[PDB]
Amino acid sequence: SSGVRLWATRQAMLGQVHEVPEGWLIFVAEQEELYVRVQNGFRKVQLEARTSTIEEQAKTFLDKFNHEAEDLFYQSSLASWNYNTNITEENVQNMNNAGDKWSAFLKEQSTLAQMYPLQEIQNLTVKLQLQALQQNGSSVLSEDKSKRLNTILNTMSTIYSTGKVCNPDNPQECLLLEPGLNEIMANSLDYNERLWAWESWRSEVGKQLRPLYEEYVVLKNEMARANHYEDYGDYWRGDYEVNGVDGYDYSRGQLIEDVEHTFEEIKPLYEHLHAYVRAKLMNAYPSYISPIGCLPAHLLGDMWGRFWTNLYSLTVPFGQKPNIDVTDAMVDQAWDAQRIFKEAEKFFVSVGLPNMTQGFWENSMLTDPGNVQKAVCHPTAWDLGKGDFRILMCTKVTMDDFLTAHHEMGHIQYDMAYAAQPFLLRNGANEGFHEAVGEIMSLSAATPKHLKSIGLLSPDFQEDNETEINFLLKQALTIVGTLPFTYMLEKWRWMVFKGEIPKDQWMKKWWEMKREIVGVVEPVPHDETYCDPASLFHVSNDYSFIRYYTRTLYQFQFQEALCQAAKHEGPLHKCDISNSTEAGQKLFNMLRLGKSEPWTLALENVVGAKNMNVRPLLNYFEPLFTWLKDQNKNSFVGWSTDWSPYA
Amino acid sequence: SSGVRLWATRQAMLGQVHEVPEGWLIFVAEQEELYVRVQNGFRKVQLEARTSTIEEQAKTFLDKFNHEAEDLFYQSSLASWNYNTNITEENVQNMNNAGDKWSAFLKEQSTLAQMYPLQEIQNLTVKLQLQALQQNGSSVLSEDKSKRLNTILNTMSTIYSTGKVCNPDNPQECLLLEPGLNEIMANSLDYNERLWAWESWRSEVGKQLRPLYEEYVVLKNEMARANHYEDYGDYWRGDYEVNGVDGYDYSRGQLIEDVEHTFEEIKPLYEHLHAYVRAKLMNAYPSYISPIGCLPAHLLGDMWGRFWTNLYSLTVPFGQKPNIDVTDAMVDQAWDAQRIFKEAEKFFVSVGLPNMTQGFWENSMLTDPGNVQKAVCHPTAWDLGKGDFRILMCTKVTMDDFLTAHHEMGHIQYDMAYAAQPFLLRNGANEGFHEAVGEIMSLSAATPKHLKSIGLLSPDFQEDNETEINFLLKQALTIVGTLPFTYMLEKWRWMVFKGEIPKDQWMKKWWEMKREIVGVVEPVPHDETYCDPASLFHVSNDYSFIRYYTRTLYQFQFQEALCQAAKHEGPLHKCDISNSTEAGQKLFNMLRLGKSEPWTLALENVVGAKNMNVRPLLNYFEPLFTWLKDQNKNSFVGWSTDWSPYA
Amino acid sequence: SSGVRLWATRQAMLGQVHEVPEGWLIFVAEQEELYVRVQNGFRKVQLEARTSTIEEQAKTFLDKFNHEAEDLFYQSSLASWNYNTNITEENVQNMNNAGDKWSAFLKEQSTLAQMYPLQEIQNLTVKLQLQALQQNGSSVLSEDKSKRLNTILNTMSTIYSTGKVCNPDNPQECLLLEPGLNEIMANSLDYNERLWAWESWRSEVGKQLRPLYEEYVVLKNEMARANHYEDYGDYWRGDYEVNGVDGYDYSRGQLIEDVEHTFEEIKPLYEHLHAYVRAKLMNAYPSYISPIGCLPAHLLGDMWGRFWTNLYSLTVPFGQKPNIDVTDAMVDQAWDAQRIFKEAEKFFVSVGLPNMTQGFWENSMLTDPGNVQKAVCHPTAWDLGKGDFRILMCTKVTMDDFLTAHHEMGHIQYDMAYAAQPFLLRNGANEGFHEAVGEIMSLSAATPKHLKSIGLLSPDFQEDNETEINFLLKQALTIVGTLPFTYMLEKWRWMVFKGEIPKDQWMKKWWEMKREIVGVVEPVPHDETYCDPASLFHVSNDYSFIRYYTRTLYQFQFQEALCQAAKHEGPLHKCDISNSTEAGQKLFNMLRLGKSEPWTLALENVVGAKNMNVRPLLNYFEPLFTWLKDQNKNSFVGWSTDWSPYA
Repeated sequence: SSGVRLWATRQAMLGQVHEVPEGWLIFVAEQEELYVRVQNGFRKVQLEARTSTIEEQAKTFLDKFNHEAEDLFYQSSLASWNYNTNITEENVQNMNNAGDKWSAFLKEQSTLAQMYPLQEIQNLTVKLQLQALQQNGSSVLSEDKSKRLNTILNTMSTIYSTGKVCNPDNPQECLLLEPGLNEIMANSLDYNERLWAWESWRSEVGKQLRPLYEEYVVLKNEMARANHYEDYGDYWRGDYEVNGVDGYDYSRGQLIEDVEHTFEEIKPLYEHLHAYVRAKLMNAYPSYISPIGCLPAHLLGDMWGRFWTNLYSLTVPFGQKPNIDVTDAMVDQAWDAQRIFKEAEKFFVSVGLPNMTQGFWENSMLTDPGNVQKAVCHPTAWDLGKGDFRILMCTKVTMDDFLTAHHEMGHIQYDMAYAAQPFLLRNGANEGFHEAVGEIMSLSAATPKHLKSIGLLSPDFQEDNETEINFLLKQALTIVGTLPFTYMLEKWRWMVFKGEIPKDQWMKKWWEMKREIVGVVEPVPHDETYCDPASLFHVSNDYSFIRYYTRTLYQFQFQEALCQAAKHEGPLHKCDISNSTEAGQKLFNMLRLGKSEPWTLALENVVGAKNMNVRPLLNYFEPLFTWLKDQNKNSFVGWSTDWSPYA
Repeated sequence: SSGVRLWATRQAMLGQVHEVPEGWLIFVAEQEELYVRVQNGFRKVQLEARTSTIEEQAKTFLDKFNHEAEDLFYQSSLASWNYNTNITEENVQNMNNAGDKWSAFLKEQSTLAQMYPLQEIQNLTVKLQLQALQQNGSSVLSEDKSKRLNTILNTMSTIYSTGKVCNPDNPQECLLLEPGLNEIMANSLDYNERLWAWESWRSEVGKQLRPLYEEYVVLKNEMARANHYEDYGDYWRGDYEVNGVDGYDYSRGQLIEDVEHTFEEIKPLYEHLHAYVRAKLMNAYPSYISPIGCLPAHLLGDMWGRFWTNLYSLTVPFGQKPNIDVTDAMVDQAWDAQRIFKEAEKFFVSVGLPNMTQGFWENSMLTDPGNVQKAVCHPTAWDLGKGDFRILMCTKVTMDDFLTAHHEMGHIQYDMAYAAQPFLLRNGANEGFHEAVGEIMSLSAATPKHLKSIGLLSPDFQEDNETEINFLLKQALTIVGTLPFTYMLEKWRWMVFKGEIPKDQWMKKWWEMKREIVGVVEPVPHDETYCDPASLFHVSNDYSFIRYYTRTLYQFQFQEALCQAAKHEGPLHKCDISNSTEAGQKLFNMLRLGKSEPWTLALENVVGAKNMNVRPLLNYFEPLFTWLKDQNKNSFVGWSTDWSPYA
Repeated sequence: SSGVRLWATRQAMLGQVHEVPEGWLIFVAEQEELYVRVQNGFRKVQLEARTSTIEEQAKTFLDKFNHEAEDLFYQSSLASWNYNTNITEENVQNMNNAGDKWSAFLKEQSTLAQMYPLQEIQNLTVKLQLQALQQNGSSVLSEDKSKRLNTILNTMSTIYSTGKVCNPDNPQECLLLEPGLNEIMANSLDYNERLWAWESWRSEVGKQLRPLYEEYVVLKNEMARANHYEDYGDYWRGDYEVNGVDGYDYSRGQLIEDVEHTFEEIKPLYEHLHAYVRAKLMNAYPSYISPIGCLPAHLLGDMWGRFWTNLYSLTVPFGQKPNIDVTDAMVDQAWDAQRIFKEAEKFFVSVGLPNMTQGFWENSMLTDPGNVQKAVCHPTAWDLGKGDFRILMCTKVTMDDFLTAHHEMGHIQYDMAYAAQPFLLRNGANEGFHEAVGEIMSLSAATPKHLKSIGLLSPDFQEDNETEINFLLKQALTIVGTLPFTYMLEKWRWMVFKGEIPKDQWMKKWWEMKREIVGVVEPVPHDETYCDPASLFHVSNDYSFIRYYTRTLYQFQFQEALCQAAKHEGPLHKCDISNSTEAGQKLFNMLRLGKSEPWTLALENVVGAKNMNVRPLLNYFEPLFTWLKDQNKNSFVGWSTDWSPYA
């Protein structure tokens, strides 16, 4: 013993001096002060002034790769932005060529990185970067298995994107999922029209995708075994996995544990929320919604019941008190996309974050990019590299565009935060961190205190409890509404990749937890021909939906840390972090690392805990929970799986 | 590789450097010097210039307690001292009121100290001080149990004090134990007179204290059992218990066997001593002590048979030969108690111990201040605190009081010696150290060498073996004689606390142990109605009687070590530590430590033996041991338990 | 937090410097230097000039021994040198008298060493010294057992030296082993005379040697068993044993494994070598040796078959191609013995090794000093100690003596290299390391480039490939041919010491391995009455013979390492080390270690491998192996044990 016992600050040393054993060096990492642990305290130690292995070759190989990678990635990034801004055939070709150049280049380095054995490589950053490169992808399988898996992904993504259903009343009248079916599942309130749209989408897509999905899963599973995973779920569980880090290693199975462990705390709030929606639905559809039965899968505000936000019309806590809107004030104050972005930039400056790049304005587009060029209006950030930061969207004078602008800007702030890190580390620690950071900025941007501070919300405006309940429930519909849907679906892919559910029970098991975990009942029964669990975008397009679940746990914890940092006074849903420079600095310390460090370390450095939890959400919706329990003390609370609209 | 080991002191590492492997850095916590262990020596590495937790709160909690504890204890000691030296109603009020507030102060800080656990404390001193504070004692039980236990002790204290037995000849003529009954069996040699007083007290006290003793023992055990002890004997055995110290841990059960083992090897010396007393008692009581039977209880020169000092008149080795006493020379030089205490002060400066403050002398009652105010003449020490010291003794100009002055001042020097220790640690290592220090110096003072040096004894005094045996036997009767009685009484009390001796067999086993361990048999058959063991002041008032046996073992070890350090030659009873400055410095090494260190470490450093032993006892009385065998060859050696004066 | 990392040796530091993080202070005990670790390298920190127990007693006792031992050994060496240079009765006594006094000094020092145990020494060098002196060896037995070993050892030595066999035709014509019997089997090619010489020697001398060798074997086993060995074979294996060194321990049992493992790898080379010699023996003895059976024992060029170079007259690959001979140039250039050593001195200077000092020329004779005083013409290297190194040889103007002087020069330079060690540690690592140094110097002196550089080889000479084959086969007969003989003899001597085979099969086992391991069958069967295993000098003189097998393994490894530094291109046997200073410095570092450091580390330092390996042996004779396989593909390869000339 009597070795190196080093920590960050002297305050840690004062609290841990009794912990440090006799003879152990007390080195303060931040203060660069060295002390020796002696009898009842520490003594000052004299310090002087600050001054071919394969691992050395790997460092040369890795850095050399970066310079090539930076250039080629920029070409692919630019080709994408040009194609995204203007969808033309020429824009496609360069995107293909740059992507083909980029993809081919990466595998050569991937194979070359695999030539380096990581066991003899001890640098934490270097070893992580190499394995981040040594990943061979689908090439770990055979080419034909890679060919099948990729082509199916091309087809499955195409089928979901091109999934179009036709009503039996008119064969020629066919409506896509968007905007045809989704508007019907959200805006239309007809029992049959929503039932048909829900049924037809899962019929013409699920039946076609089910054979493709069956082969897709095993292809994804066998590569996971080829990549040393129990299933492709564990392959996606390796994304949050932390290995080799003392005090921060995160096992893949722990991801399943934490998601289920945190989900059980959401059930009581959700159950009363589920009962209240059932209580409100039975006020609108008493026949279609039983007081004890589950909520029909076609009356949930969207195709799959993913979000209950569109049910706010039928489940409004207080019709006389609408949600706080300052979009008209923006119209009154003549605010527009550049103004909103400038206000967002000012808000980011308000929390101490640096002002965003001016080159963004020259390069990125905010409003609708006309019609000659073809572009997507969805909020999309663009960290093209080499200091090139952009956001591609059509921003109008609306809160949603205002909030998503904050959501997208936070990504860019995160993008430049880890831009100092190498290209391999130039990304978020996990898939949900950047999105979670984007959300909390929008949430703070949506705070009425911020709106009142900036003048969007008038000073004489009052935030009554009914409005807060209206706000919280709308938050619950958006956030807590999708949590059970996210929890089961990701867990569904977990067991499907693990093969727990046999082919002849994928649909039956889906409806088993639909009515039980989520309390959602299919209006008409579906069999294994249907592939409704894969009918969503992420499952069809092979995206781990856990990102939404993880970020929601992260964002509330981060916001809770923000509220603690900003010293919020009031309801947690009213927590505004405006004019809180220190919180941005603390957030910057997390964001500056990006993915250079384990996400558990970053999570603890912000919220104080190395594990995600839903404790802020319970605090966030605590007044709402009491109101929901008060509203549900009369109506039945829970859900009966046996009941169904078809029986 | 290599390791670094730190030393508190440079000299400890210098003597522990050869076994250190080469390459280990040599660092000392005091000199802060850098050395590297190299081949056959060490190279001095050049060094540059010098550049919450419960335990820290625990350290601060103790220090604040020490300030108020030192103040209130000083007032309590002062108030009690006034009552002793001046026995008046108001002085009694001061002694009671100050003690009550001190008692109230002790429990309040003890309760507050309970919120400072001992396990997380790294400092043994900090943990030990709180452990003394956190000792709930009788309060671990319910409040009624403590009150009734004190009620028994109050009744035990009053009854023992007021125990008066009336002579059958005159019912009005009644005598208390002190000084009436004690003088009967110490001065009067009439067997019947001693027998009546011995039986009357044990009958009167026994019939009223036996039922109280049964309950008092149970109450003492129950709190000990709740205080994690097997019995109240183990509760008292925790005084010598050592825990948490490497190389010096002492267990409570180790105390039992050490006292037993030490006494067993004393028996061959004691059996000859018992035989000679038995042989000499026949010369005065031919029909009352058998040549093989055990000694009569009241024929031992004292009340309980504890001290055989008065038997020296009847069992003198050579009555014609004089005894070591310069009491006449004390008054031939026109001295007094003040000069006697001055000689006691001269004794400490002769052995090298520093002189004490004059404040002690001006506050100490060395002689009774007349008769208008009553001064308690019971020898005691007063470590009042804040450097205040007093001696409660009506010392006169006599050799007997000359040793008493040395004995009491020995406690005072010891009490001030560990003043550097905290108030909780301002005490002796155990209950047999301060008495040991004062006894050995008095014995050294009583030697002819000390008396001749200061002119108390003429140099023409004949230091022949005739006076050597007479002095040894008188010391043996006082010191060696009380060891068998002290050992059994604590052993008997231990089994009563442990419940081993049946309640209907306490009296028989007490005398059976007296018959066997001590070779002393009661003159009248006492049943369990009697409470002869509790007739002692210590047993009734709940005083651990093992302190005297340990003190006797410690003092001889202390004395022999001083004589060995002073290069004493010849019989050990003539050893004088006067004019030996090294002996006091050697003695003072433990005296400053006090009770912070284990007593085993204290005993080993002073003497050389970690545990107790009887080797100094054999060295002190070796001429007597051979002399006893010469006188005891004509009579039985040992004792016979069956014989009794009543049968 | 960097801290300090310490290495005892540079090799440990360099081998571990890669894993040292930047900024770590690095200290090397051997170099007494400070280093600061940086990226992909280390930076040295400059320094100024260097600044009771049994361990202390042992160092003093050993240090005083070395100086005294050097003198007495030098006196014994001085007298022995005079005895060998001058064969006179006076010189015989001086060698014995100085030797006896020196031997008595070792015995006295050994007695004083036995009280200094090795385990209590914290200095590795000090512990090793007493180990080599505390070895009682033959003295662990009784005086009579030691006495009876000495007489038989000399008796079997004298009988071997005075092996007298007389021709049956002429009783008075008796030829001794040297030069009579040896020349018969070396120069004379008559099968019958060699058959008689081999048979008569092993018959008359074998009968006399057998009781002496068997008794000597048992006694050598008895002492070794009492010396903590399984047998006397293990006693000799203890010289090569290394224990207690991390990464360098060598066990005695592994020596048996390594010898057997290496010999199996040499079998493919030897089977073709045996086949070709068998093919060539048929060209001269078609009626005695078959193409399938083994070889006659006397048809190996010697009675024991140790040296097969005498067969080169009948087994030459090409009788017309000249070998590497420069004796003509030596005579033409008027060279003598002094020029040979001077040319050896020039070669050693060119390679960087130090030149021979003044004491060599002034004290060491180089030619036989006429008939006035007889000089032992056997070439011996005389390390008399205390700066006295001498070479004894009857060197003539010949190429053979030119190599032999280099052989003695290698030993002399080997001896002086480890002079920095104490006298006890001033010895070779084992019994095969030192002999390897001499042979390679002769091999280096035999290289064509060295002769050409010094003018011995005419530059106009053409080095044909066939000449290389003849050179390699001639070298193979001397060295590669002797490997099977050394393996079986040591394996047989392992059995006789360990007693794995009863005495009635010792000779049967000796020829069994001759038929199988060596592929050589005795022309006349021999029973246990003979002592053919002891017919060699070392077996008949209590000398291990495995030292030469280790010598062969070490010398080629040494030869490979020297060419590795020289970076020679082409055949290994054509490599030269002239004008290669870096090779000599590394070689001298190998020679300066002596026995103070493990030979496994020394073998690692020179080459890189800590275990035995036969790659240099195959590399040196790589053209020879292909030539033998090409020539022996038309003939039977291997041997048949059953076949015999007498059967």
